[PDB]
Amino acid sequence: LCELEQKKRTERAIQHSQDLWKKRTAAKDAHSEKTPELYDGPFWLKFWRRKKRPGARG
RNA sequence: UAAUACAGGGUUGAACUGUGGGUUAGUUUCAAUGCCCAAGGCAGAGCACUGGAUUGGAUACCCAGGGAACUGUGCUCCCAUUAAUAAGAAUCA
Repeated sequence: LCELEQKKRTERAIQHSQDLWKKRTAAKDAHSEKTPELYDGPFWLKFWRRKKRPGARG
């Protein structure tokens, strides 16, 4: 029974790994096929400055 | 800050890579104007200076003219010296 359990677990793990690989490969292929998107939103002049802890201790 | 030429950086993705970093002097690339030097030299405007006024009075503010300075792989970094109150990690959806 232990051996049969191990064999069934192996088969299930093989199937799961193959499915995961196919999904990931498809996603990355689609990413590659897509043309680079150009960020067209607002800029970061507000974020250029930072407000950290003032004085010593920072 | 149109096009073109030569170079970055940023953003997005794929691949690669596999603790390969954070900070930094016996370090040095860059860096407003002025000054020194060199260039040119009369588009504009404009220190000193001249003369036309106001003022007890003005060496100024106002007006007219003006040969100092205004474009440099040079000399070069003084400063109320440049995106701030140094840089990095953690805490947040």
